[PDB]
Amino acid sequence: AMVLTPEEKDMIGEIGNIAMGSAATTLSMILGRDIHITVPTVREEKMKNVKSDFSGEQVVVSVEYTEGLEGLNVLVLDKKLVAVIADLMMGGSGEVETEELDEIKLSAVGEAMNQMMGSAATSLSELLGITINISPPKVEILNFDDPNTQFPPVTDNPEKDVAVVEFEMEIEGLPKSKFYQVISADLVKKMYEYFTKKQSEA
Repeated sequence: AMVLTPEEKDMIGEIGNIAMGSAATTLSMILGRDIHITVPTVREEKMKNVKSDFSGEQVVVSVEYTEGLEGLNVLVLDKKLVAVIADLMMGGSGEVETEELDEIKLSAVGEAMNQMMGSAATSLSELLGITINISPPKVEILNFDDPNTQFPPVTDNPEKDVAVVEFEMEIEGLPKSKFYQVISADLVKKMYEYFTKKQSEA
């Protein structure tokens, strides 16, 4: 049933700290605050159960991997986090109290996402020793409470597995926040082939 080994999950956490950590550093450079990221959780999940893991209206940012890696990479951020980041990108302190979002705020988070995932892919490419290209990040709002909505096709079959990665983000002067990433187990196995090859090259 479960295709991902503890080693593969451990790699996810390790490369996640480096790649997403790189995304945090550029983000930190854009803003004038220190930003740290950690990966407390890595969960294997059947594709059919992913949507039930999230609730409420949220923002999903996806990027398509090309040459080196092929697949969908999805980021799931809640309205509150999106609003905090948007306010920050627009000059504010980030300490707002609302879930209200518009095309302008969504435009500001899209730029932040642009810079972040660009760094993540760059960090990942250097890490795995292979060039990985990404399509421009598509930002959209998905209502998980709407029974008709479907989580983006990270996998093409409800019985194929996926990895749901949890990231904890600490921005200076603001309360801890978190977001999630979901990639196919297919992609993870592929990253592991590249990863193990150079762990052997001691």
